[PDB]
Amino acid sequence: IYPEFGTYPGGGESPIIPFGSEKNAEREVIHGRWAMLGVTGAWAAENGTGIPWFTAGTLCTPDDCTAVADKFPGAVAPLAPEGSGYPSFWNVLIIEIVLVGAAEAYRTGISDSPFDDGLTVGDVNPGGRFDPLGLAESGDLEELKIKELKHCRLSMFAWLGCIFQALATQEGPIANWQSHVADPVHSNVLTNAAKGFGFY
Amino acid sequence: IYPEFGTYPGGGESPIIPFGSEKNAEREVIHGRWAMLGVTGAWAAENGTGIPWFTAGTLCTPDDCTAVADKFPGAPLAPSGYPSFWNVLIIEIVLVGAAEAYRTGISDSPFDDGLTVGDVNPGGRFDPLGLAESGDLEELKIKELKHCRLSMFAWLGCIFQALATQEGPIANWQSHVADPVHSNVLTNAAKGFGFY
Amino acid sequence: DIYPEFGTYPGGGESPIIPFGSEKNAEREVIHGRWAMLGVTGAWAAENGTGIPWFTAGTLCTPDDCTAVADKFPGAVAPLAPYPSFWNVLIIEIVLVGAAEAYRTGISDSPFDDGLTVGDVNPGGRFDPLGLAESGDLEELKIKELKHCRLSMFAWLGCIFQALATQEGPIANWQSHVADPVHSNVLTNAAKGFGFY
Ligand SMILES: CC1=C[C@H](O)CC(C)(C)[C@H]1/C=C/C(C)=C/C=C/C(C)=C/C=C/C=C(C)/C=C/C=C(\C)CCC1=C(C)C[C@H](O)CC1(C)C
Repeated sequence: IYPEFGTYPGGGESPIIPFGSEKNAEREVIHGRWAMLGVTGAWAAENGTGIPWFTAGTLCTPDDCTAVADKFPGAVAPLAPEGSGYPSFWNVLIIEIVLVGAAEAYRTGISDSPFDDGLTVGDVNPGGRFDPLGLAESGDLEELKIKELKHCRLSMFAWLGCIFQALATQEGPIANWQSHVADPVHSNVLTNAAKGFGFY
Repeated sequence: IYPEFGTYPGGGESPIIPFGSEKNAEREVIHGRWAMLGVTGAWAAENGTGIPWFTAGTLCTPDDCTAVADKFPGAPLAPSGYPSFWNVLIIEIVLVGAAEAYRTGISDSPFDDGLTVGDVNPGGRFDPLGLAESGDLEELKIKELKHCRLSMFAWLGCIFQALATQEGPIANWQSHVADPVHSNVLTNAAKGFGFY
Repeated sequence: DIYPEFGTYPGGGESPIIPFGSEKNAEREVIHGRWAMLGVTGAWAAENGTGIPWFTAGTLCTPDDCTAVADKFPGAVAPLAPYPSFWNVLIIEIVLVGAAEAYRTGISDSPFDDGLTVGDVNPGGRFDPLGLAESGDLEELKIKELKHCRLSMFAWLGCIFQALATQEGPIANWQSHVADPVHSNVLTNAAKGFGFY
């Protein structure tokens, strides 16, 4: 259901853009799960540490990646020994791209499917293996599907936000949010347009 | 008649961007009217006041929109710092929200005048002179969409130019007329847009 | 395996991303890319011959005059200028290119009328002077040109993008990258902030 605006892929069509390829539905949902994780990560990283997500791109560089050690709120220990440099960027990126590429190739059937029970390639939400808690079978899986997709679109809008705010304010989404909640009259996009977004 | 590149929706129907729905034709002509009003409003704003159109909002302020009071040439817009930005905004939100709800039909009908909800240029009521019936309607809609498209392209130019020159549309007009060959787009790029 | 790269060619198979139903854009991709390949190729050739970036090569010429190119070419036995004037080369450029466009798209009559249909992107009847069209099979050679066409369009997009980020020039960016690839790339230039941040 979409009383707010638009509709879901199963029924109806967007007047703003024709449906086109089907696989856009699959593409949209995965994009949204990713933006959910990205926005939440931006939110929580800048909540605990304070640094914006976009600046946090340089959180690890081939010369400087041991900086990340113990950069987590309340973390029991640092990620790696402090000042060792053993948490090199080369290592952490290699491990990352290995685990991601394996997950994505198993997702899309590039390589194989290690699990032998269904798990059809090309589905948003199989739920054989990727539902350990049984909340889909518990009920309202379809309601949860609409809920999922709406959270997807909201989070992609939020991520497009966080990108835009970075491009204009250069301050970070939570810092912008705190500034807006403190004095909403004089902390908005248009007063930043009046200052000229820095570039003007 | 539309003897120009492309084709009006419902005619020959040969678009660059695929014709997804009629509703895009509706959005084009409605964007076109608002861009018509935007272009002529900017033109009159800065030939009268002398400021860039985009800074007009900057000249108004939430605390003092009396900064824009009586900016109109040849005319007391308001007597005290009475005109507030929220004041004009709440009058505004009511009027434009009514008019839009009335146009699309989310609210009830204003009147039982034979009007068709959701259709452009229905005419009759919205034509006090009756030009729609006095002239043949078809070529008149062609002119409607043609001027709509021209003003939209003008508005796209004005926004991108406010981004480029940072001086406003008359300033581009004046820079271009006083020196056509130099002080143009490619000289502005040559000397830099202020960033390079 | 002809075109195992991502996607499919316009003649056969629907795209993987953007659906389409018009053959006009299928024509247009290959001409846009051909124009790109000439642009990108000239990017190296010019930037290597003169040692300046292509985007400042545009403004090297002024409306008042265009003499900067005189003896700017590498190995020129005689400079092209002896009227090194922009408008003198402009009218001849716009007339020659305009005529070419009219002749290739059908605005004006073809000067040869050798059967080259303007609608056809491959009027080999007068084109491919070497005659490689008939020396080898045409289909594979269509694919090869197309692949390069897409390659060079993406390279032009990336070229212009790097132009806007670093303003140092595509091949100067290349030299900086190969000099120290670890600490010279898009992400370290974004760490500097592309100059604007
Ligand atoms: C966690 C975190 C912390 C670190 O510190 C830094 C870090 C970078 C690592 C970071 C990690 C980041 C990650 C993983 C991000 C993932 C992002 C993703 C996948 C975003 C998706 C973005 C999606 C967009 C734009 C879509 C736009 C589409 C739009 C508007 C149109 C929608 C639309 C449709 C089709 C039909 C309607 O009817 C009408 C309209 C036209 C409106």
